[PDB]
Amino acid sequence: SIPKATAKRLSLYYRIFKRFNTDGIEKASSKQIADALGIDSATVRRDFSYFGELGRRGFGYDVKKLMNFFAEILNDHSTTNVMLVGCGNIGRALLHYRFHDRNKMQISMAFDLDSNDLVGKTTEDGIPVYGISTINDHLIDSDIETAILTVPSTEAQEVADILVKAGIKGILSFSPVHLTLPKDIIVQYVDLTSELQTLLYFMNQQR
Amino acid sequence: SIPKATAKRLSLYYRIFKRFNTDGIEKASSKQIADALGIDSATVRRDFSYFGELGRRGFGYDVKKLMNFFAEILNDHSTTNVMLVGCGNIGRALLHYRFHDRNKMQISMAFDLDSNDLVGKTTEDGIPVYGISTINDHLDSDIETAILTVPSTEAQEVADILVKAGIKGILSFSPVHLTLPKDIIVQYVDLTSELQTLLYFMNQQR
Ligand SMILES: NC(=O)c1ccc[n+]([C@@H]2O[C@H](COP(=O)([O-])OP(=O)(O)OC[C@H]3O[C@@H](n4cnc5c(N)ncnc54)[C@H](O)[C@@H]3O)[C@@H](O)[C@H]2O)c1
Ligand SMILES: NC(=O)c1ccc[n+]([C@@H]2O[C@H](COP(=O)([O-])OP(=O)(O)OC[C@H]3O[C@@H](n4cnc5c(N)ncnc54)[C@H](O)[C@@H]3O)[C@@H](O)[C@H]2O)c1
Ligand SMILES: [Cl-]
Ligand SMILES: [Mg+2]
Ligand SMILES: [Mg+2]
Ligand SMILES: [Mg+2]
Ligand SMILES: [Mg+2]
Ligand SMILES: [Mg+2]
Ligand SMILES: [Mg+2]
Ligand SMILES: [Mg+2]
Repeated sequence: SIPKATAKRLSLYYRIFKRFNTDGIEKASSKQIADALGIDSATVRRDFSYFGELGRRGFGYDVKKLMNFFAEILNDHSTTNVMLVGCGNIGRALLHYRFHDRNKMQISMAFDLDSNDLVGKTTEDGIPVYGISTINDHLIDSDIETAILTVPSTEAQEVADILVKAGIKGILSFSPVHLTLPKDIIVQYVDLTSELQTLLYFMNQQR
Repeated sequence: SIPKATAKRLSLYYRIFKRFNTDGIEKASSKQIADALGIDSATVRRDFSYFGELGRRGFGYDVKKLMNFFAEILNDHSTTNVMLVGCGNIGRALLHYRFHDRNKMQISMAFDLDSNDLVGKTTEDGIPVYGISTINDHLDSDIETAILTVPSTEAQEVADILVKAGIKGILSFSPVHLTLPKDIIVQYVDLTSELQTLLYFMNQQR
């Protein structure tokens, strides 16, 4: 029963509640949460109504309890292994990123063109790089159902389609291209132009 | 007044409307927009009630007129020049990104440690790299926005340096909460939280 726009804030509330927990805060008000997130307290309260919590009275939401609620809903106690497709400027950078404090989110497999110089190599942390033509062979017995897509924009749709045929069910795409994929496939876009336009909008509201 | 959570979608609506316009769609429904964005029609309808005559009906939204609305509210007809601070794995990647079709959003200079090999040089697309100690010298400038891609351990210190030099907004990639003055805006790119969102949605499809 959580609305989709509220669900897109789960992971942000999780981050903030872990911080508040680490800071020894027992009860967090809607205004403190809003301020941390850069939204309005009214949106916070409505959102939290879907998490079982009223926010109109009392001293705040129970930090430990909610933190644990977010952890459970985001499946933060189990591991998700993802593949990275396109090991160029941004893809190579992402191989260096620590996605999770407890390694519950990891890149476990990467792909590039069969002829790319990285193909055949393995990272310091044991992520092999394969050719894209081998993807179906590698995904046969695999636990990976999630891909990060960092190919050139001109190639994103074609590679996305390859991924879905291979069994990928969700894609975190960095290309600024709308992907047309089947309805049961989730695509999450990282759009840094849209992030900067947001930022600038808020900067202009402060002036 | 547009609520802050609605304002965080302006840029997303702008992308969608530019696509619909390019595709020759004259009128869009709340459901078509919601499906594009991956949210609920009801959220779209409420948001658009804050966009004036153009969104009051809750249906048949005029694509060209709303695209123009979003371009105006986002100041998409003028140029924003930004600086990048930290030319490492992700910083160097970003210097290769084309942020805007019409170059209205651009990285115009970058910074690293004074001792970094890239300092004194120019990137592929001819962006100059300077040492962080010289930031206040470089900032007579039109730049009031930074992208922050230093190590996580250095993010707060470098953020403080930016704010002292005159930066008013920071797009941060470090998974570190920054404590800065109220009048400084920080937008956090948090790839962990993006992937958690994606997996939540994937689990809802099963
Ligand atoms: N550069 C950035 O930091 C940044 C930021 C945001 C978005 N983006 C977007 O991310 C995408 C990639 O950008 P980039 O600058 O890293 O591109 P890039 O050109 O450096 O790298 C793309 C990689 O994908 C590989 N590739 C090409 N076809 C492939 C295929 N069929 N299968 C597997 N791999 C294939 C290439 O060999 C290359 O290694 C682009 O759409 C870009 O717009 C980049
Ligand atoms: N690797 C990724 O793709 C990725 C993705 C998401 C988030 N992040 C985050 O982005 C940040 C940077 O990651 P990275 O792997 O690119 O780090 P990195 O160590 O490769 O790069 C950091 C750069 O910052 C420079 N630097 C250090 N102190 C500085 C200072 N005082 N002033 C100016 N420059 C300074 C360094 O010389 C170096 O070039 C980290 O917080 C990381 O968690 C990285
Ligand atoms: Cl949203
Ligand atoms: Mg909302
Ligand atoms: Mg997780
Ligand atoms: Mg090849
Ligand atoms: Mg979505
Ligand atoms: Mg590009
Ligand atoms: Mg653009
Ligand atoms: Mg189910």
